[PDB]
Amino acid sequence: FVEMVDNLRGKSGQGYYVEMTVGSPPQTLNILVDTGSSNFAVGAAPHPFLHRYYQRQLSSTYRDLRKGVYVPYTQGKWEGELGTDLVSIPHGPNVTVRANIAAITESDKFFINGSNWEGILGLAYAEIARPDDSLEPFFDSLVKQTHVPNLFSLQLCGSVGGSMIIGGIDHSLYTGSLWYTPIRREWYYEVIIVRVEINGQDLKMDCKEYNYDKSIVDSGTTNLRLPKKVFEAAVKSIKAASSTEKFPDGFWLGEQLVCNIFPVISLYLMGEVTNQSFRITILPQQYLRPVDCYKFAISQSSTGTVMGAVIMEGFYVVFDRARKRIGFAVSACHVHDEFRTAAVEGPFVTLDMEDCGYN
Ligand SMILES: Cc1noc(C)c1[C@@H]1C[C@@](C)(c2cc(-c3cncnc3)c(F)cc2F)N=C(N)S1
Repeated sequence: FVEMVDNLRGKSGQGYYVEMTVGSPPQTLNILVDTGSSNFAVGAAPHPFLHRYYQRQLSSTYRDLRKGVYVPYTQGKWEGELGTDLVSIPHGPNVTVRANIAAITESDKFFINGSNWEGILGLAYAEIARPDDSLEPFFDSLVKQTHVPNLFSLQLCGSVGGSMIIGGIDHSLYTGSLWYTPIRREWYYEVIIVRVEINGQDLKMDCKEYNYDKSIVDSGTTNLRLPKKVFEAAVKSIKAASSTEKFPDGFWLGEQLVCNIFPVISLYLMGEVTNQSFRITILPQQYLRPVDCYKFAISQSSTGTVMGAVIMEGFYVVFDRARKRIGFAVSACHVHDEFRTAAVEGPFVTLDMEDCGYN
């Protein structure tokens, strides 16, 4: 998997993209790697922000599905025309598959002005695919049509770079051992957090709060998002541990910027074995992001916990779809200092972990 190493590029806060080819002859596009969605959607019209776009008229292998798709998000929206075409990943496996492609024809607050990507690769499951679950996601098409193993792994390094290893794991990308947490349900990459520690101090909350209404691993989100009740308890603990310096209330709410004092954040995840868990620890270097101007990258959420780039940049993350599990290991590229480092530690004894999941 040497040729797949360093195949990700991007800019801080703008996500991580991979080079892909679409159609025949192949059209080169930069595509956002997103484990928090399930559609392969690409710009297909000359939007001013786009360096390039999918030109269906130039592709002999393009097939029209004669169906539209409208996708509104919490913020922003895109509308596309559905079809299929031959797709390949130059710095991935040496294969070409026929995959569903949403040709984006209209959008608002979707593409980022100044970004170098013009499409999105939804790596999650068909359950959250749009318009419905009958539209096969790219990775499902990839596994069905080739002998590529049903697994991919991500090393996101905090302009920015990283690696997407398709069909396997590269052991040079991590130190120590991988620790696996079960995928609760195949829609998002849903996991269960069982305990949260701020500087080794437990929040003492009902663990069901940590996963209300869900907890997901999402490469297409910058922040570590937490449920409001968990967020206000977490922020209060972070306020106390950094009592040396005083910061405005707007800073903690992500309404303003700030220009050893900050605590580590540990998330205990459900293990592979009954009553067994493991913990992942992130540093201030992960949740205090440069914009020296810094933005507090922990925010309140209405859709549950989102383990975004804040979490993922500290670790090598294995999306083991074949075994319905997600592996975490200390990243060989994560940003740290001489006193503290990101950690993956286990095993720990945690009881009533099934009560933490919301139904
Ligand atoms: C769900 C959801 N609900 O409200 C919003 C906003 C979303 C996002 C949808 C999506 C598709 C998305 C992400 C980014 C991005 C931004 N910054 C760094 N990386 C990716 C973007 F620019 C545009 C996007 F459409 N990917 C996600 N995981 S979250």
